[PDB]
Amino acid sequence: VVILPEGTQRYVGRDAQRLNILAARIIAETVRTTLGPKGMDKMLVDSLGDIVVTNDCATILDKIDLQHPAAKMMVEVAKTQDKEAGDGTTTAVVIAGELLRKAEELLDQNIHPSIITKGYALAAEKAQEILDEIAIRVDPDDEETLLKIAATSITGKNAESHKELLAKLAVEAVKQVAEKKDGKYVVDLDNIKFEKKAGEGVEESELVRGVVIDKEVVHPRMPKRVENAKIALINEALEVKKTETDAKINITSPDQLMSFLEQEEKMLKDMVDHIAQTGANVVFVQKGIDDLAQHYLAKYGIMAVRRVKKSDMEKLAKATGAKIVTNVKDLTPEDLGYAEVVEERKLAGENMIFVEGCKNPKAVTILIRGGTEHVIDEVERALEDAVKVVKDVMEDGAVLPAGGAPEIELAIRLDEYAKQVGGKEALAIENFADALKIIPKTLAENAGLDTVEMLVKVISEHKNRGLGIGIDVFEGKPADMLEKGIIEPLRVKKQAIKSASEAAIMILRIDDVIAAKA
Amino acid sequence: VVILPEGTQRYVGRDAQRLNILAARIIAETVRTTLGPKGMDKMLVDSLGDIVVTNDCATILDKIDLQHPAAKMMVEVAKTQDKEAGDGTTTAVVIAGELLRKAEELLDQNIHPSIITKGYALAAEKAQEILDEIAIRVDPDDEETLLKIAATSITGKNAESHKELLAKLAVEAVKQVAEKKDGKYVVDLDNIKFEKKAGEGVEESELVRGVVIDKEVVHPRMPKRVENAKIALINEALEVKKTETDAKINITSPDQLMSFLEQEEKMLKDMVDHIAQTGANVVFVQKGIDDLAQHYLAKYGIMAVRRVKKSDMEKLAKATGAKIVTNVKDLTPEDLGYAEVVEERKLAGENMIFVEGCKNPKAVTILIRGGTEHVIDEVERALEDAVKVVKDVMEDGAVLPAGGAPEIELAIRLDEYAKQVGGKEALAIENFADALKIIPKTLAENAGLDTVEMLVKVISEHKNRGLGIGIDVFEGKPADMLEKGIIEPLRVKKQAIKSASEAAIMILRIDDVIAAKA
Amino acid sequence: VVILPEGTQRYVGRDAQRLNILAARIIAETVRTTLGPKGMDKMLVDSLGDIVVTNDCATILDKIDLQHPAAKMMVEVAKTQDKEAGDGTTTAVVIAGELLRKAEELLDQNIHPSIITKGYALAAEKAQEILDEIAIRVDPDDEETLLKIAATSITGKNAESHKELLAKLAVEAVKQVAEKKDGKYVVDLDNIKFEKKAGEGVEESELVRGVVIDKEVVHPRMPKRVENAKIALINEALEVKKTETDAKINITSPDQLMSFLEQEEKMLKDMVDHIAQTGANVVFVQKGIDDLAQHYLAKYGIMAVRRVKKSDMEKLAKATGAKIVTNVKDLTPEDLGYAEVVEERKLAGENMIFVEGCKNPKAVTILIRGGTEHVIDEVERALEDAVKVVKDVMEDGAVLPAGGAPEIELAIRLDEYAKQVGGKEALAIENFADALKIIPKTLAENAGLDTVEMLVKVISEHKNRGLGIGIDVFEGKPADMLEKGIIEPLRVKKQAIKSASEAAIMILRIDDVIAAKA
Repeated sequence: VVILPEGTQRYVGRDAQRLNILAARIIAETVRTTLGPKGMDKMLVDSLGDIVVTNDCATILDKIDLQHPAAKMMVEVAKTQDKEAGDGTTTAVVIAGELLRKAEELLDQNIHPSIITKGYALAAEKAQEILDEIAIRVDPDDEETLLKIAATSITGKNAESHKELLAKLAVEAVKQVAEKKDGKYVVDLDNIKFEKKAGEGVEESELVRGVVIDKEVVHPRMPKRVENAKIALINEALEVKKTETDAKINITSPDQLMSFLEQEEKMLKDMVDHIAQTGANVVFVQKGIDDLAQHYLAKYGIMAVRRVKKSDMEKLAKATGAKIVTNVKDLTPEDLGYAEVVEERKLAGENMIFVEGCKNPKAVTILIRGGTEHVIDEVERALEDAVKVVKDVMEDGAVLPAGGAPEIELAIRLDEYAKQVGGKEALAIENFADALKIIPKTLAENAGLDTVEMLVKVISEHKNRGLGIGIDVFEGKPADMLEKGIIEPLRVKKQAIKSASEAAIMILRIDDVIAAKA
Repeated sequence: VVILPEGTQRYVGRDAQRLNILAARIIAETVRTTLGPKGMDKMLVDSLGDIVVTNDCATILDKIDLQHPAAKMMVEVAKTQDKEAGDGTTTAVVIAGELLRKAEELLDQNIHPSIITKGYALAAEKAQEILDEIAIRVDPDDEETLLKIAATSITGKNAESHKELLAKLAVEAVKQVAEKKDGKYVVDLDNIKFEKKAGEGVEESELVRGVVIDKEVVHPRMPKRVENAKIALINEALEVKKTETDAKINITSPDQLMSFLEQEEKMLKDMVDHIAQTGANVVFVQKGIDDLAQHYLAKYGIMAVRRVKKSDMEKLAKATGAKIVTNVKDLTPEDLGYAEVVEERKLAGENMIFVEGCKNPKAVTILIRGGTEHVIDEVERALEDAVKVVKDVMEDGAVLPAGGAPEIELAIRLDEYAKQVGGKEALAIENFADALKIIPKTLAENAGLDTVEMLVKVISEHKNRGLGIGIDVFEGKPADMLEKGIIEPLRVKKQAIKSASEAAIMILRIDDVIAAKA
Repeated sequence: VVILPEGTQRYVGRDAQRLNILAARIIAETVRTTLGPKGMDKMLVDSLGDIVVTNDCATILDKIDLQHPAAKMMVEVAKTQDKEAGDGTTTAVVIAGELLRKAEELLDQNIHPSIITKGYALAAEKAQEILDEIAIRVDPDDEETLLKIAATSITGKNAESHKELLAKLAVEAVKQVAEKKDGKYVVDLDNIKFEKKAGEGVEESELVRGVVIDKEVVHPRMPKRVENAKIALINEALEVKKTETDAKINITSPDQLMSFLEQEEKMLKDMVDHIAQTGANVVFVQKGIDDLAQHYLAKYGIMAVRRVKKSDMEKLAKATGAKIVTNVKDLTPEDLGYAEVVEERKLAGENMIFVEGCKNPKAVTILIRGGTEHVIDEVERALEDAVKVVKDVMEDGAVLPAGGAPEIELAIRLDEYAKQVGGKEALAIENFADALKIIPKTLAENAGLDTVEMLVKVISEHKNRGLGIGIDVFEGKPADMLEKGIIEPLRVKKQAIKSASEAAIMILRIDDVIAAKA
């Protein structure tokens, strides 16, 4: 009896499970090659012929037009991992896929899904306790470890060629805009700006302790360089003001055509005169600046810039120390900010404004350079991750070794937790534990090593030498990730297991899929 | 650079392996609920609209219009298993599929298919050894075991309602046509005819120590019943014979128009006179019988039948002891066969000839009755299987318990063989051993029993009590198959493992699939 | 100005070279995974749905529907190699592709194709000299090496599971039909029949020192088994013969109807009586057998078979020693052949005739069994190669180590030959030599070993220990092929280089491709 519309597709029970799992697995496989130090990249081309070349899992899954629903749900694991910890986007998706693969073996063994699901929840919760226990507490601002966290982040990416320079820029940037409340640091990444410009190479990238703005000096006669700039920030337009209430001038005598025109000029000259009087020799305005206003500004030798982005005004304030004033009339010397140099400079032929040498900038800019626009964008993506993992360690003074060490550690301990629990749930906990091994595994795989062998050795060596024993892909054998400085924020593992677990459990609970005709 | 025509599709490596294994697995999953005493049936409607209702895996995979290359390969397994042993077609395919499923777990672990293939080959070869060892040597013609074999074969099929009767008919039929040369029996199933007529019920099916031909007595005046029949078998037509070489009569006088007519009449009369003179009272002719010959045959009180199939002539020869004569002229009394009764009877209002009560018939007929055409057709299929297993056991003198017992013994033993082999091969041997457990597992599954627990209890009981321990889908617990009388020919398992394994290995060696545009 | 019709495609110079070379390379990369002991198989499905599963390069390229012209030319390399030496079809193709790839490096360098061509011819000619010198001369009939040859040939193919049995059968078949004229052996492969029936496993395959025919005994009363059979071979139908010249019978009296009828009857009986008179108890007729002749044939207790294939009649003659007679009347006791047993046996339910126990059979049969039809076909193909390499060795008492030893030996030596030639031709000779390394490289690659490292170790070890050093794919290191018994005929390498080089040079001389519209 016709219940559903013609064209509606539907799968139930094993069908639903098999397809959902297979689709999540294929997605995971698709991106496992971006994982690690020998990670490779993808070139994505949308319908508009727009190109994206990247190593970033989240970006990849977000940019690809995915059809299958289970596949789409995997995009959420990467996106969340990304927002929360930066790195580990591939790891989360890869573990999710492997978790579902091991789950199916139990499904085919006729083990009820809720039992599998119960076991996975237990394993996931035990994994968080284990990660907290084995987490290496470090000094929130120890430039040493921070620099290590950064450099690790950048490894395996296009910009790894200059990981030392880039790591330095990121760590420095985070340290500078970091704010300490009471021993605990808090970091707002919005205070770190990334400015991009093709030209030169990635080597020439730099950290400006101030702000770099893609704008020009409004008038030709204004100074193109100011030494110890006294900076005024105004968001209101430097134009003839009109009331909010509707108004119109009623002219009744010829002498008024001039009196009103001179009044509007006077209003405009006073705004500029006021600015000058505060001692400001540099002015950034959010809205526009009329030609007349530009004229007096120049005559005063004051450098001005109009139509500045609200987000830039805010960074300018935080770096220079100036206070954004809404109406010019309220501008006072106390409001002015400072900058060792404010100068218009041409990059790749196009003018820009550098506000550098600020006292104790609370906002900073990393100027990215590179031989190509595509190179430029990927370097930016990598810097975003690097600055985020650095941030993570300053907010949570905890790190972990990489190389698959933590997942190997979890694998070992979860296996014993399974024995304590027993029953069919143990079968689920053990499978969850074995699933964690894809990380160590695909790390080797991507390096071109022998998966079966490497695992045997790493797990063995790990059992003999402890928590820091992971896989050194470059060397092709187990090693102490800690001694080698290959570490990552505790938050990376934690969030990855959380997102991977909850996604897997959700998919596992599905036994009926109903899709309407598109 | 184009190498291949458009419309050509291709899959390499993991893709190829994944698609081939999934197709084979799905085909195996499709036929698995037909397995065992709790097995169910399928209804197949082809393109023309013809309907087939059966439980036979071999018949099912043959009637289905399968597309995928890998699925078509599974058809070969069931088909070969069917020609060789009769029973075990579902079993062979299901093991085939599970074998591939367990293999993919090793493929996903990066174990080289060459290794897996070698290990599987080792387990397969070893399995045949174990089977030959644990096989129960029985008396080739033991009535009791033969009936058990036939009854086990029939149970789980549509005709199980009358398994006792049908098993009886099957065993008796094979015993009657068996040829012992030197202690070794040899059966030609072509000497056992299955005749079907809807009407009555299956309970009315019977064994005729002779033949039943779907033919009528050619002439109305001939006898419809003949007691102690002296049967003649002629294949040449009882009509005016014409030379092989072209010939024509040249009439040159009126007197010849009658002389040639009378000569042809004479020749015809002589054929019949000659037959009558041998003492024959019943005559079976392969070709036609001229109306005049019919007339004279009737005057002699001789019952004749024409256009009898060659296969029917040969069975009549083997049943009655008569000798097929090519030319009437060569017929002598020594060529005549015997029959306690030859008679024309109407089954479902349609006339048929019964040749029964023959001395020591070397060819026999099982007449199948049923309340429907579809029922009779499926009963026929069940009887073909019963006669085949009863046959396997008379040529081989070995049986095995069923209920999953053999596969459980094999799993246990092969698991130990894996250990002495060691290395990666051992991994494959272990997975091959475990694969064999789908039989015991699907038997419980089809019966609605908790697969996980049944399997643990069965393996436990087997290790304690031995070879005969299998699953009893009725008692819903492990039991001694031997004591319950649940046995099957040893050739069933031997062949099943051979076709399943050689098919699995072949599919496992495929890493490239190239299909043209249809 | 239009010269060529629309739809005509054209490529000149580098475009033409690039295209042809890329197509040839891709074809080569397509079959390289089938190379060696770890070689894998392909599944081919044509436009009609027919399925072929092989590892055989010649079969693969022959079944695929290739479009590009250069790719088709590669097919010829494989077919010729297959006809000349059986094994080495992948090697020839893979080397041709590699030769072309290395040559394009010189083309990009602007080295005139004429130079590359000259150099390649020089290297190819020297290669044959080197091969003739390093070839290990052996006893054309030395059983041990012969078995090593056959076994080496079978490894890496689907049937490798039973290489020992199949190697023995192959060697045996070839020895038994080989003909030594004057110390020099000559083998006609037409004397070895490959008969196949699905059922059992490949272990049940065997060698019949006689012939196996897929025919039945014509009459039901004839013997089904003849012990010390005296075999008659007639290729003329046992029927009423007719003149070649047109002829008709003109009947003028009624008594001629029976006289001519009787005359034809006597003609058939005379034929059969004549055959009986020779003492023959088994007769094989190429054409038909009239029913009356069958009747009399059966009365003489003579087993008869009709419609025997011409090629089968010829094998029976060579196996039994019988002489094929055209006209029955010419048959004499001296024409009769012998067989220890001629018997009708059923295989997979189908009747077949076995002619075994023949004196010194000059023709023989290898019966192939197996779990599926696809398995059997692949076994046959593996057997065709095995019997072909065994033949090469008996006809050329020379062999070579495999595992990539000859090609490594050639690379080293040809590299030196380049030095004594010098100049641009020398660049070509060095590239030719370098090209030969894809065999060792692809052997390692198919095993999943590290290609670059294995080449360094193998070449090194080879330089120190000698000719026999090749790659041990299973142990994963260099090894002495000769000691391992891994050898192949000298003809395989020779023909492979000849075809690979003559083909590469031809493609290399093409600077213009003009293809019409199909």
